[PDB]
Amino acid sequence: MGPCDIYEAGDTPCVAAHSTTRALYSSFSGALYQLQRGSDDTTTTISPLTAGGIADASAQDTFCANTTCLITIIYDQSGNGNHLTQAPPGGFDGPDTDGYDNLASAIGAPVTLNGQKAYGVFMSPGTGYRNNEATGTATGDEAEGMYAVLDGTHYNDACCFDYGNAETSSTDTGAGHMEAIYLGNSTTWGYGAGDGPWIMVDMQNNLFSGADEGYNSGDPSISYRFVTAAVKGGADKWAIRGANAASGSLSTYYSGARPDYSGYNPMSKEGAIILGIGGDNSNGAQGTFYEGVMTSGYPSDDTENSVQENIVAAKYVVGSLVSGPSFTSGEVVSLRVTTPGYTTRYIAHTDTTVNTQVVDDDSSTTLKEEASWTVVTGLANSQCFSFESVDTPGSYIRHYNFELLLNANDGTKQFHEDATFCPQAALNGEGTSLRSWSYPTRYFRHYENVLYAASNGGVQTFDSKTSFNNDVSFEIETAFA
Ligand SMILES: *[C@@H]1O[C@H](CO)[C@@H](O[C@@H]2O[C@H](CO)[C@@H](O)[C@H](O)[C@H]2NC(C)=O)[C@H](O)[C@H]1NC(C)=O
Ligand SMILES: O=[N+]([O-])c1ccc(O[C@@H]2O[C@@H](CO)[C@H](O)[C@H]2O)cc1
Ligand SMILES: O=[N+]([O-])c1ccc(O[C@@H]2O[C@@H](CO)[C@H](O)[C@H]2O)cc1
Ligand SMILES: O=[N+]([O-])c1ccc(O[C@@H]2O[C@@H](CO)[C@H](O)[C@H]2O)cc1
Ligand SMILES: *[C@@H]1O[C@H](CO)[C@@H](O)[C@H](O)[C@H]1NC(C)=O
Repeated sequence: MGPCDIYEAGDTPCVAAHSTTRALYSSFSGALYQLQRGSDDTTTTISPLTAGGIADASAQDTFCANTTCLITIIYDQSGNGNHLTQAPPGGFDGPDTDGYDNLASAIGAPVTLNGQKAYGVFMSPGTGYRNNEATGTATGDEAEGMYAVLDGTHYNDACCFDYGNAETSSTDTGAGHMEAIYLGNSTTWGYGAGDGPWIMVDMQNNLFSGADEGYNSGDPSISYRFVTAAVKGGADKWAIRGANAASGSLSTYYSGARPDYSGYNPMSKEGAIILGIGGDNSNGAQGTFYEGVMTSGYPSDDTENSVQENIVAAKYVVGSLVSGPSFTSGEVVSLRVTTPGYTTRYIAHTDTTVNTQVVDDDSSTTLKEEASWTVVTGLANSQCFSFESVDTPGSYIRHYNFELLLNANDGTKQFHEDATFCPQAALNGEGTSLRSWSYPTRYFRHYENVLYAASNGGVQTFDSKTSFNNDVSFEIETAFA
């Protein structure tokens, strides 16, 4: 029995079932998600390897070889047609074409499920998915449940990393017009104990950590790499439950009446589905989604408990973010350009500007140090790396407005995330490509001999698809200094 079989047995069946990692019904053998690759802009689907099984990650790796991939569609396994696609503009514009939100990388969230590789949905600020034409989802004050398995360590405080029920117009239509899982450390509305992040419920114009606006002591900080968030709502009742998705049981952090503020009882749900964004298209949040569902009816605690036991049995474990030659902490390197016409250039810097320059044995010692990089444990991810200046110790290559700058580590989460890069076997086969940990659609990329965190196509000039594979491939050489 998969999660949706368990919900059905509790007479609260799934009406939307979304996962890039696995089938959520024991008999589902259809497509889990759609990929689009940058090389030819064509698509393919990824299905489970067996009915009721795990995503064919090998088929993704094959399709995405020597290029970049985006997850274009997360299919609804339930048969209701509630597929998640690129989220449209609403109250807020996204940063993509026509104010759409960005699609996620296919490769930002590698995992294993019982030892088998799969890929989650790693969502950087400005990423979002939606279905405003959803069928079967609860509306008005009708009962529903939902859950998601999320990365409890990938979050921020911006509005809003949500999964669940939202407005069909992509605008704020008032209190009670949403009911979605939220994960992050926003303290604009609700928050819990400790420093966050918190699972809360987005009910529109409020993230609730419980019955009260603001602080609720019973909502703990999440301390799990894989978190099961289970949320449910019915007629003047709702709940927040949380578990380590890798071990043990759901605990209940809120259960009872709707918050006693105008507009939350009865609810006015609209039945649209969102992922990674707020109901009005607020698109500042980040997070990672692995699997989740929405149901018809208010699930029992027992049904949710059987779902959690199923999740634990799936055995989520962190996967490898790194491929290709890679690095050791304390190694000093120079990174040589491989693009035809520029192959004598190395990644260097002039003060804060990271650039490419011709560097050779006759260059000034000043330039040799500027073309030399101390590789250290990733500031935001210990599998990945950060690139420390030899001439300016304590300063690292970071992205800022998607340009690579050499800036001093200020100890902030923002800097750490901006300064962390995951080596990948070079897209042209010549050395390494350095993928942004925080924006895995983007890579170290030279454009007019300046370094950017560029995507393979996009809204910035330096996201040009011309020479992309070459422009993101660098040979790892002995440091000049
Ligand atoms: C969410 O958690 C982050 C990470 O701890 C908090 O980050 C701090 O932001 C302040 C300014 O608001 C900086 O001066 C600190 O250096 C930050 N700390 C780190 C470690 O980056 C953030 O404040 C939290 N957000 C809210 C709303 O509480
Ligand atoms: O007035 N504002 O500054 C403002 C901006 C965004 C905003 O977002 C709404 O409130 C969030 C919390 O419920 C929901 O996800 C979103 O639709 C709610 C209020
Ligand atoms: O132009 N701005 O007002 C502006 C706002 C935010 C901003 O964020 C920076 O740009 C992001 C992308 O490189 C990094 O994650 C962050 O440090 C960079 C620039
Ligand atoms: O308008 N231009 O002057 C101009 C010239 C070259 C050019 O190519 C880019 O710059 C080259 C070197 O960084 C990269 O290989 C390529 O993406 C991009 C723009
Ligand atoms: C594709 O990338 C792999 C890994 O770097 C490499 O071995 C292979 O040579 C590349 N092929 C092409 C056509 O670039």
